[PDB]
Amino acid sequence: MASRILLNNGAKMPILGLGTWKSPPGQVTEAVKVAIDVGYRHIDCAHVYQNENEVGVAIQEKLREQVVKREELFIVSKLWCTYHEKGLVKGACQKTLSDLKLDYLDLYLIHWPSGFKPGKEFFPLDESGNVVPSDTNILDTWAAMEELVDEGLVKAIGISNFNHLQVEMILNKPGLKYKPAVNQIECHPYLTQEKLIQYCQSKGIVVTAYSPLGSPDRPWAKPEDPSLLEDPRIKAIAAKHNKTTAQVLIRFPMQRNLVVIPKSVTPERIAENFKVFDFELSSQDMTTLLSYNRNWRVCALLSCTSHKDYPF
Ligand SMILES: NC(=O)c1ccc[n+]([C@@H]2O[C@H](COP(=O)([O-])OP(=O)(O)OC[C@H]3O[C@@H](n4cnc5c(N)ncnc54)[C@H](OP(=O)(O)O)[C@@H]3O)[C@@H](O)[C@H]2O)c1
Ligand SMILES: O=C(O)COc1cc(Cl)ccc1C(=O)NCc1ccc(Br)cc1F
Ligand SMILES: [Br-]
Repeated sequence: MASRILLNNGAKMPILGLGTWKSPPGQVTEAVKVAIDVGYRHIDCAHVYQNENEVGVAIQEKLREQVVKREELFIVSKLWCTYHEKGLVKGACQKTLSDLKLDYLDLYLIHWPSGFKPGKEFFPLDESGNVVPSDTNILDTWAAMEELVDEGLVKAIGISNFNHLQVEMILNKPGLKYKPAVNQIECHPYLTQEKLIQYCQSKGIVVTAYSPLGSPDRPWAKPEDPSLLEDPRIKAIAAKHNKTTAQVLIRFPMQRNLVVIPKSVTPERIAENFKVFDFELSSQDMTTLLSYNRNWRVCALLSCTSHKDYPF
């Protein structure tokens, strides 16, 4: 399989990247070093993950060692919800750059459509537990993102967790200067996203699938929840191909023309997860995996559901 996908900014993006949410700060430097050593060239980051400094140590060491050139890496981060304000976006991007110890990002995303009240807290709450919004809107935040391209801080801009109507709002923005390059959304066999993916792809927006393994380490996991990695139907497809279930789960979005960003801090799994370019799922396998959709979401959050721009 070709390793990169062409974006609508003219740059190429590796279809496989390393996720870093929940990667402990004392483990993520080694995780990223191992990832780069075994072939990863795309790292998915975010300020809210609280580990960008440690990710950056790894990137910098591998650049210093000349394992890779900067041009060969594709580093992604995301603007957190408490920084949607005009006067805060550049500094948020710059903090991420300094933590990652980069002078540009390959891709910078609006992490969620919703803006929250600025301050120290990532989820500012009222006394009844509702998130405190910002009266910022997605269009003005987008204009701020466009500024970052024009200042040389980022090569591409995009969105994350935007629903169909919100993507459309951006595409219809008066005076739109740069289209979003990417919409990064949850996607796996239990949340197959056919409608949003077709919409975005039809508009030339590349979709990145997050939580492709079903985020078994998500902090809110409950006993009852479905488990992709343990689903005997998916294990059977893996066995047929002499691959792991995780490998099937990673190859699946690749064959849908998606980018995919599985997270691991386990060196053996980091390497396993990369060994997905030498086998093919059949069309029948693909349709079978699609058939498992149950509209089940890892990522949703009750405290934010009354925000005007909550996407789900
Ligand atoms: N834009 C957004 O709003 C958003 C939201 C969610 C996620 N993301 C991004 O997407 C990335 C991936 O999603 P995720 O972290 O939610 O979950 P995920 O990648 O679906 O699953 C990660 C979990 O799977 C385990 N795992 C990894 N490889 C495995 C393998 N080969 N066999 C068995 N278990 C394996 C990991 O364990 P170990 O680490 O212990 O090996 C970890 O517990 C995130 O890290 C983040 O970068 C973005
Ligand atoms: O958002 C992510 O990337 C992964 O999930 C989280 C990560 C961290 Cl470090 C903290 C919290 C989350 C988390 O709770 N994410 C879910 C979330 C967030 C905001 C909104 Br508007 C809706 C929503 F569903
Ligand atoms: Br939101």
